[PDB]
Order: sequence, then C-alpha cells, then structure tokens
Amino acid sequence: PKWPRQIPYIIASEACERFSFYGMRNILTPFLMTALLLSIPEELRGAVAKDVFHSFVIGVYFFPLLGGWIADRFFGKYNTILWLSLIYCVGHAFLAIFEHSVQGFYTGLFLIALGSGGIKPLVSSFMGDQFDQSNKSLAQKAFDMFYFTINFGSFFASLSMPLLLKNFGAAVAFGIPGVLMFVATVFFWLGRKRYIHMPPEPKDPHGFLPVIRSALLTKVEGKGNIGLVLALIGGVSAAYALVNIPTLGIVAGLCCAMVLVMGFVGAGASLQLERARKSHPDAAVDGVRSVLRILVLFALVTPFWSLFDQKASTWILQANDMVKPQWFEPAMMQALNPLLVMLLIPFNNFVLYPAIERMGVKLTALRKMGAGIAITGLSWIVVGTIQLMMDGGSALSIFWQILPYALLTFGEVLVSATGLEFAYSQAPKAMKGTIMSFWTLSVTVGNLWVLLANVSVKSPTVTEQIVQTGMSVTAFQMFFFAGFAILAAIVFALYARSYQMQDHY
Ligand SMILES: CCCCCCC/C=C\CCCCCC(=O)OC[C@@H](O)CO
Ligand SMILES: CCCCCCC/C=C\CCCCCC(=O)OC[C@H](O)CO
Ligand SMILES: CCCCCCC/C=C\CCCCCC(=O)OC[C@H](O)CO
Ligand SMILES: CCCCCCC/C=C\CCCCCC(=O)OC[C@H](O)CO
Ligand SMILES: CCCCCCC/C=C\CCCCCC(=O)OC[C@H](O)CO
Repeated sequence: PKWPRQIPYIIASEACERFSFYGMRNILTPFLMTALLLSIPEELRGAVAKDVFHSFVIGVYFFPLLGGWIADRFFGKYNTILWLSLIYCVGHAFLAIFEHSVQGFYTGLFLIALGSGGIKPLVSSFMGDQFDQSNKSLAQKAFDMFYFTINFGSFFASLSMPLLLKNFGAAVAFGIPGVLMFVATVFFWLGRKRYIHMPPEPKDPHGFLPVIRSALLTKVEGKGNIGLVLALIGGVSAAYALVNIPTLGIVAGLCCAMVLVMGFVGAGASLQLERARKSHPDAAVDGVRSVLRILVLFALVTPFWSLFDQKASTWILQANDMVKPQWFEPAMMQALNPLLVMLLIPFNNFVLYPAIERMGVKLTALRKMGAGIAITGLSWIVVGTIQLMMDGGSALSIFWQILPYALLTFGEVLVSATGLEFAYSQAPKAMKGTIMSFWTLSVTVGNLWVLLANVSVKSPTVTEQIVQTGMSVTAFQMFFFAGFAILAAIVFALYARSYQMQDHY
C-alpha cells in the first residue's frame, strides 16, 4: 500500500487552519476585556464578553449544517472548502482591520464562524475519500495525524498568542492567524489536480427528514394528530422566542427558536412514527427510531459543552484575579487541556480502563459517557469553591487551575471521545450524516445555555435568590452549572438503562 500524494497537502492545510483558529479564539476573551469592550464598566464587561464569545462558538458549531448542504447539493466538497476558506481568511482580516470598531469586529467573527464551521464537516471526510480499498490500511494513520495537529495547534497557540497580544496588540495578534489561514488555503489549493472527487450523493427519498415529514402529515382513519399539534406548538413557541429577541438577544433568540422547533417536531414525530411505514421501508423507519433515541442521549450531554466551552471565557476571568507570575498570562492555562488530552487518552485506554475492568466492571461506552458528565460537574464544584475561597483570601493561578483542568479534561475523554463513535454503531449506516449533524448541534445548544444563563440572571426575581444565598453572583452561576451537569448525568443513567432494553441484546 502507498500513501496518496494528495494527503500531505490536506494535513498541511489542516495544521495551519487549526493553529489560526485556536490562535485567535484563545485570546478572544482577554482581548474583549482589555481592549474592545473598554467602554463597558468592569463589573458589567465580564457578562458582555461571554455573550460575544459563546454567540461566536454557537455559529462555529451551527454552520457545519450549511457547509455540508452546499457541498452535497451543489458545488462539491473541494470547491466549497476553497470558497469558504477564502471567506474564513477575510474574517481573520476583519478582526485586524476593524480592531477598534465593535460592529466591524462582530462582523469578522461571523465570517470566521461561517468559514471555520462550514469547512469542519467537509475537510475531514474529504481526506477520507482519498483512500481506496488498497489504501484503507493507511487511512487510520492519516486521521491520527489530524488528531495530533488539533492538540499541537491548540497547545502552542495557547502559549504564543497571549504573548503576541501583550507585546504587539490586537492587530498583530489577530493578523498572524490571518496570515496562517491564508497559507492554509494555499496548501489546499496546491493539490487541486491531485484530489479524488467522489460523485454527488443521490438524495434519499427515505432519508431521516422525509420519514419525519411522513410521520406528521400522514393521517390515519378516525384519529386526530397529536404529533402535528406539537409541531404547530413549537412553531408558535419559536415565534414567542423570536419576538422576545430584545430580551434574549439575536443569536440566543434564533437558537431558542431552533431548539423549540426541532424539539417539538422531534417529539411529535416520535408519537406518530408508525404512520411513516405506509410511505417508507421498514428498515428506513426503524433507523429513524434509532436516531430519535440517540437525540435524547445527545440532549442530556449538552450541559457538558456548557462547562467545557466556558474554560476559554469564564475560567479566564477567574484567573485574572489570581496570583500569577510576571511572565505568565492567564490565557496560557488553556494549553493545559491539549496536554492533558494527550496524556490521559493513552493512559486510560492502556493503563486505567483495563485496571477498572480487572476489578470486574464492563466499562460500556454508555457508562463512560454518564461518568464523564458527572466528573465535569465535579470539576465545576472545585471551580466554584475556589471562587468562594478567593472571595476573601488569595490563591495562586498556576498551581490551582491545574486541578479543575485535570478533572475537566478527564471528563472530556469520557464523553467527547466516546459519543459520536458509539452513536454510529447504534443506528444504520445511512444515518451517519444525520447523527453527525445533531452532534454538532449538541455543542451549539450547550453554549445556548451559557447565553440563557446570564440572561435569566439579570431578571429581578433571580437576583433576590442570589441575595438570599449571600453568595457572589460569579460563584453562584458556577455551582448552578455544576449541578446542571450532575442532574443531567443522573437522568442520563436513568435513560441509559431503558435504552439498552431496546434495539438488541
Ligand atoms: C442558530 C442560528 C444562529 C447563528 C448565529 C451565528 C453567529 C456567528 C458570529 C456572531 C458573533 C457576534 C457576537 C455578538 C453578540 O451577539 O453580542 C451579544 C450581546 O450580549 C452583546 O452585544
Ligand atoms: C508561515 C508558513 C507556515 C508553514 C508551515 C505550516 C505547516 C507545514 C507542514 C505541516 C506538516 C506536513 C506533513 C505532511 C506529511 O508528511 O504527511 C504524511 C504523508 O502521508 C506521508 O509522507
Ligand atoms: C447557494 C449558496 C447560498 C448560501 C447562503 C449563505 C452562505 C454564504 C456564502 C457561501 C459560499 C459558498 C461557497 C461555495 C462556492 O461558491 O462554490 C462555487 C463553485 O466553485 C463555482 O463554480
Ligand atoms: C424540558 C426540556 C429542556 C430542553 C432540552 C433540549 C431539547 C429537548 C428535546 C430535543 C431532543 C429530543 C427529541 C427526540 C425524541 O423525542 O426522541 C424520543 C425517542 O422516540 C425515545 O423513545
Ligand atoms: C430533531 C428532529 C426533527 C427536526 C425537524 C426539522 C426542523 C428544522 C430545523 C431544525 C434544525 C435541525 C435540522 C435537522 C438535521 O440535522 O438534518 C440532518 C440531515 O439529515 C443531515 O444529512
């Protein structure tokens, strides 16, 4: 077997793109606090910074749906990646050019979310269909390299970019990733004559959505349709969220609508799924049933993303008020996660998991996902006490946030490295694209909670609850989020026992 000569041009493109993304995302929260949002009072500024960051993340893990659609329906993967990558480049440029204008900076974030998210499903799979049956032995080695560039990039970008921002300002700190991103596209363009382009996939008339549409619109004799009522309810509810945009916010409102719609339509279709058998194959309707069960699984995982994504926003804010060295910047703590990932992932699989299995435990992939959410919630118990403990008294940053990072990352390996691969085995191969699409929306919805948390916290009724606790609002939210994960981890274990009673033995 020989290495396809196109692979180096994709690994190289990925390397630069992953460096440029983590490069500007990891100094995004510091930049908002020190520079762009200075017109906001300090106490107020922390809440506005989180909104900007997490509204950005939301778009990053929402726009894969647009990207995958454009590639499959019209222009193909190569051409879609190329033009989304150029837009991605422009977005990075906007961040430098409109350094001092808020409207212009938000616009650049949008283009980055559009470019980075749009090419996220396309690039990895595009790399995949460059291997034939003879090559396939090497494909696993190629995707291994992908994994390395993610961590390599996220590690060094967390170290170098805070320093670059400190010494040179935003224009240089945001321009260097932009330069890097342009080189990323050049590498991808340099192998255009080499790439293998798979023929456009034929649309499935028995796909996930056509079955859903059948389950709602098909009328059975002498009965009503509860399912379609729920759909209309979600349509009504979404409208109630869309109208309340002035309170919620634009990105928060659009997600609330999206969640309510897909939430109520999904519920309604489940009630009436047997009606779909009239218009669709038995194997195809059964598959949708398999996916709908995975949906509930993913929904309970969303509080994990709420805690894991806040390390680049909330956790940085806390590190600002801790005891750090002269050379050290609070944003450099983010480098701990890729380091811990590359340590725990070989540790667990080789040393720890067989050691827990030696005790006798099964260690089902479903058992690990539930444990990971709890440990992630546990990590925020530690983050919460620290805030309490440092409300009066001073604790150093560099030693102390190593513990929450150790627990957070350990929960990430249990959940994030297990979820999608497990769901693939649970549903028919045809649903692989549908499963992947809801997995990325899982991250989006998780960050929606972060958005809705500090929206509800500004309401009069909630403040008095905070007043009664006699706790700092900052610390109160953390414990809320800690309990948010523990509760979901409980319900997860409750649903997981019913889940394994279903499809097979
Ligand atoms: C599900 C559909 C929603 C997708 C929206 C895509 C968003 C991508 C980038 C947005 C960046 C701009 C963020 C600014 C913002 O919302 O600020 C929040 C507010 O609290 C302060 O102005
Ligand atoms: C400012 C310029 C930055 C340029 C450097 C960025 C990254 C450059 C190269 C990244 C790594 C390329 C390795 C490719 C490779 O050998 O893949 C394996 C092949 O399949 C086997 O030979
Ligand atoms: C039909 C596109 C509508 C989508 C609306 C929102 C997205 C905004 C910009 C998407 C950019 C599309 C990139 C792909 C592309 O332009 O391919 C062009 C072909 O290569 C032309 O031969
Ligand atoms: C009180 C709910 C708070 C909001 C949570 C997020 C969204 C909620 C539900 C969306 C995803 C679940 C819908 C799919 C579904 O009903 O599957 C059911 C299966 O048929 C199980 O038998
Ligand atoms: C949650 C299941 C029912 C959703 C009905 C459609 C609602 C309209 C917009 C909500 C956003 C989610 C779109 C669904 C989706 O991810 O489709 C996946 C495709 O099958 C992927 O190839």
